[PDB]
Order: sequence, then structure tokens, then C-alpha cells
Amino acid sequence: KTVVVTTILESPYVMMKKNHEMLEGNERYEGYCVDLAAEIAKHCGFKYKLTIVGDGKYGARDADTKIWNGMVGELVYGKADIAIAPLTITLVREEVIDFSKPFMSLGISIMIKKGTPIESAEDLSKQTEIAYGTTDSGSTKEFFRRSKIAVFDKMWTYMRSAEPSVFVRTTAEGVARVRKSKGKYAYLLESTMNEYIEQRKPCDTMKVGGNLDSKGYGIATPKGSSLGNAVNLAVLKLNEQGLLDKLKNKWWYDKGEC
Amino acid sequence: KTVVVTTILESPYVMMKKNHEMLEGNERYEGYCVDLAAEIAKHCGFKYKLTIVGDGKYGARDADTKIWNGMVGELVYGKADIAIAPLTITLVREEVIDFSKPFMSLGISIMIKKGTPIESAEDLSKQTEIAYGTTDSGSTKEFFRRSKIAVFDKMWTYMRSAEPSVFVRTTAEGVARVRKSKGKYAYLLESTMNEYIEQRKPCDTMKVGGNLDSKGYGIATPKGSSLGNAVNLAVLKLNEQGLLDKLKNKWWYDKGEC
Ligand SMILES: C=C(C)[C@H]1CN[C@H](C(=O)O)[C@H]1CC(=O)O
Ligand SMILES: C=C(C)[C@H]1CN[C@H](C(=O)O)[C@H]1CC(=O)O
Repeated sequence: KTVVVTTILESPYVMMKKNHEMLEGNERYEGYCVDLAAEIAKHCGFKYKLTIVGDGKYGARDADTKIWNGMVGELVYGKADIAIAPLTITLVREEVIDFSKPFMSLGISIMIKKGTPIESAEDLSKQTEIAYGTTDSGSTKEFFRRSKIAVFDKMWTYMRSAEPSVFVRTTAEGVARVRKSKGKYAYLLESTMNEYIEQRKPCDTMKVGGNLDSKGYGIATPKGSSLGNAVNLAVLKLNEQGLLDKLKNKWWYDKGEC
Repeated sequence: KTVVVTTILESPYVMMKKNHEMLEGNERYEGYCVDLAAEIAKHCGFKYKLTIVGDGKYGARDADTKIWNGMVGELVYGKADIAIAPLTITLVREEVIDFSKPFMSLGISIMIKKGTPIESAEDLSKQTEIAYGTTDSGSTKEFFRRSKIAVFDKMWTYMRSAEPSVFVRTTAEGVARVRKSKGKYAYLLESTMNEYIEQRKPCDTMKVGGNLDSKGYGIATPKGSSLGNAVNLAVLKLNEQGLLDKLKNKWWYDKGEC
């Protein structure tokens, strides 16, 4: 049967083509994950249909209800057969779905509006004039929450009680906040998005310091899925033959606007 | 039963303590992987015994005999229950044993003796005065062999026919060759070892350019192993709680001699 792929609109992984209203099926989308999905299906011998996750979320479990939302939820409840998106491999998600080995490596980073007097997380922790936060859901927020690490602890304690909220709903919101806060807001996000945005007009943002940790994005399938093993080998095969780095340069730097 | 862990002597992952002749059991060893093994066993609730792989190899399959050697072979033939070492996650190995998600991220890098007029793989490819090669077995050699990539292809073609051989048997051999060749030999090795050696006396080596690819080291277990699932979750748990980065700084930079 045709494999149902769930994904999410996040640049430059999956984006609607400018003329999407005139197209149908998979041709309506473009991006790193759209190309990766084609390669995975090709190497695994299956036909597929790209779909955008119904609730527009990545995947977290609600306290109290214990229900999984986002792409993870669609896999958990059988609404989709595979998730191909910038879904960070985490302990809680690994417990309910299967992840392929990383197709992309990344780490938590700091985004500032050019000119902001901040060079590291250390600088952020030892001050409050410049507010800073993470996405309101996701692996970055969890990193600070579970962090023994010192400077990261002063940061989580600060972010948790900061008013107004320093957390943003999406990457677009965090970037807009950095750009419109005249240097008074720094956004903690994954290096992949940071590096991408740095090469997009208005070219007014910058990634500072080194990554705070090392993690990866993985292709997800429901536990005990037949396609799981084949997809994992496909990711390794594509990475070893340079397809993945070629794909990143295509969507990150070949398209640089700065 | 006590879990048999197979590992390999590779600095600073596993090293014999200076006074090892006076110790017994696991206390004879020290290093990043020795500490990681303790953490994995603790989080997985098992007793273990560290052993050094009999043939002193990582794991490759012989053509003609089709027999697996090294740590991979010990897992494949049931001589060990788990491998905890800087074993690169690769397609061919993933097909015969199970790998946990990466406990360390790395990429192929270039090591030169300080002063060598080389800054990138591109520089290496467009010349021959300065010889360069990889370890005679392993994932780095395979990267160049399977590389479509252009400059990397000119490099593999050159390395394959270069005389005398530009390939080295071990990290120690590659480093000794770089140090004793008066700038006429550059070694292609994993960034982890490169970064480590750069901070070790004589402090005469340097890592140049950016990594050529992105890969990781994983903990290995025989296929269908009971411990596999638990070990994978332990790696993710330890990484999220900062144990892994803390462990890398302990063995890489806290001990810097330069
Ligand atoms: C864009 C979002 C909400 C994602 C993408 N990867 C992370 C995840 O899969 O949780 C989230 C980012 C972050 O947490 O910084
Ligand atoms: C040190 C050795 C021989 C190893 C360690 N990781 C790689 C592996 O697991 O193949 C090899 C290095 C390399 O290929 O550059």
C-alpha cells in the first residue's frame, strides 16, 4: 500500500511551492525533507503520499491526558506510517516510536540580532537586560529543564519565571521576536534553523558561540514497523554516499541570500 | 549473568592505567569509554567485565572468507555481549549488529604537522608534494572509496595508487607519521582523535578545515540482544542530562597539555 508520510511546514525542510495552488500530490511541496523522502522511498522501494501533520505539531505527550500530539501522535495512533521532518531524537519519543540513525546532526545554539552584546550562554545567564528563551515545546526547552550544568540552570530558572513569557510558539515567532526586539531578545534554537536563517534576508541575525549540546534528527516510524529497519539502512547508505551533505548545501548555502 | 564488554585500547577512550600491573578487573583501565561503560551498566542494572578485543581490531568483514574480525566479530560470533568503544556507526556493521543512537558525534578531519601549507582537502587533492592517507581499515577509508564528491574522488584515486602506501595501521601510526615526516604527510582521521591529539604534547599537530562529513559512534550489541533497547535509551538519557559532554570535556580538554 501507499506509505503515508507525515511531515511539517518548517523551512527549509518542507515548504509550500509558490505555485502550490496549481499543483497536486507530492509536487505541491519542496525542501530538504521533501527530497529526502523521495530518496528514502526510492531506496526502500515504496510509493508514498506526503501529508502535513493535522495539528501542526512535532510530538509531545500531554500530562493528565497522556495523549501524544503532532507527528509522533500520528505514528503512535496509526494515522501515518512514517515521519520525515526535523524531529529531534529524544528519550521520551524513542520510548513510543522508532527512530532511524541521525540524517542530520545539530545542537542547541544562540540567535541574536546583529549588534547584541552577547557571545555565549554564559553572557546570557549573568544578565537580564536582554531577555532570552526557547520554543515553548520541544527538545531545547527540555534540555534546560533537565540540565544539571550550572550556567544552564541559572538560565532555566530565569526563563521559567520570566515575565512576560520568553518562550515562543514556533521558529518563525522566535525569529520575528529577535528581529523586532531591537537586540533585547535572544532565541535559543537548534543550530540547523539558526544557520539557515542567518543566510536569509534581512540578514540581520547571527549565530553566536558554540553549540550547547550534540543531538540529531531521525526519521520516525511506529514501533514494530516493517519499514523501520529498511529506512535506517537507507539513511546510513545515503549519508555514506554523500547524498545528505549534498542535500544540506542545496537548501542551506546554495540558496544563501546574504 | 555478568555482561562481557569488548573494547579496544584507543586514547583517550580506553587506556591502561600506569599502575595496571598492580590492579585487577575493570580497575586496570581508565578513559572516556571506561566511564561510559560504568554509566551504561549503572543505568541498565547489570554487572560487567571489561575485556580488550582479542585481535585488537574494530570490525570489518574479510572478502573471500566473509568472516568478521575485531569487536564486531566478537559480537557476531557470541564472544562478547556488548562493544563500548569509538566504533563508527556504518551501513555494513549495522547490517550484522545493533547500534545505539550516537553517544558521540564526529566527522572526517585533516591532521597536519604545524606549518604544513594545507588548509583543506581541496588543497590536498590539487597537489602531491605532501602525501596524505587514511587508516588502512575503517569508516574514513570507506568514505573516500564510495565518494562521488569530486575533490574526494581525486583524493581516493591518488591514495589508492600512491607509493609507498599512504595508509597507516593505527591512529598512533598516523600521528607518528605526521610528526616525523617534516610536514610531508597529512593524516585523514576522525575529528575526535584529531582534537584529542592537538592538545597532547609535543603540541606539534593541528586540525585544519572543517569536517568532511557527519557521523557518530554507537554502542554495539549482537542482533536481537535483550540489552540493546535498554542501552539505546541509556545513551539518550545520559546525553540529555549532560553526562556525555561532561565526559568528553574530562578526557579531551580538562587534560589538555598544550
Ligand atoms: C521547530 C521545532 C518546534 C522543533 C524541531 N526540532 C525540535 C523538536 O523536535 O523538539 C524543536 C525545536 C527546539 O526544540 O528547539
Ligand atoms: C581508530 C580506528 C581504526 C577507527 C575508530 N573509528 C573508525 C571505525 O570505527 O572504523 C576508525 C577510524 C577511521 O576510520 O578513521
